[PDB]
Amino acid sequence: DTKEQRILRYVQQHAKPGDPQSVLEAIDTYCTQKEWAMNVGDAKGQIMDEVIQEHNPSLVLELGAYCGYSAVRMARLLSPGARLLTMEKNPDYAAITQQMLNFAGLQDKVTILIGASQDLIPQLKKYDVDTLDLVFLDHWKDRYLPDTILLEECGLLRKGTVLLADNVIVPGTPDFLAYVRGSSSFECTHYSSYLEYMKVVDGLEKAVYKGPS
Ligand SMILES: Nc1ncnc2c1ncn2[C@@H]1O[C@H](CSCC[C@H](N)C(=O)O)[C@@H](O)[C@H]1O
Ligand SMILES: [Ca+2]
Repeated sequence: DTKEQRILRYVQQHAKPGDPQSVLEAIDTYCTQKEWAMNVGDAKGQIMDEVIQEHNPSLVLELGAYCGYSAVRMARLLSPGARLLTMEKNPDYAAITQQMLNFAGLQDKVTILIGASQDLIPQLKKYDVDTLDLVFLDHWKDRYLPDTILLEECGLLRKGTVLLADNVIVPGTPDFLAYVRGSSSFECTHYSSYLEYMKVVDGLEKAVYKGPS
């Protein structure tokens, strides 16, 4: 029994079925009052709402679904006929996200792609996909810059495509920022958001020297 399962089960018994707003409130409730989890959360969600509303995407690509909070957040704002693709490499997370979408009634607007972004991005041109309107980057931070470059190399960006990148300060994505900011191919805006708490996996490496080669 995983935390992600506990989040899903809470949603299923407290949110209104078929009601995306209700689902987001249930997750945000659970994760502020019971068990913190790595969703963008409501504060950042409101920035995301405005970006979607300002830029009016018909085709959205999300990198990193987890339990589907951000996927519900964006897909509930999309017009009929619009599509959200979300790449998730963890099959168990993909399964939770599908349940979350099904409960919220968004399964028709969203397609989960199980796999790593770096492998799936070059396959997109075989999903009836020409170019993307908006990309939400919220997966492994080491991938922001290469996936962005990959997206460009695969011809998936059009003039006006919006990249929205989370966590560019904490833990931080300095390489990505210097690239898009320094590049004449990208017009960049920054949006501050206060972050009450976050936990990430880290580690130490111990390397014992055994002598030279
Ligand atoms: N290369 C990659 N391709 C697809 N998913 C990846 C990935 N690297 C990490 N991930 C996934 O990215 C997720 C980051 S957490 C994503 C949270 C989500 N955007 C929300 O706010 O609700 C994790 O679920 C992890 O499994
Ligand atoms: Ca994040």
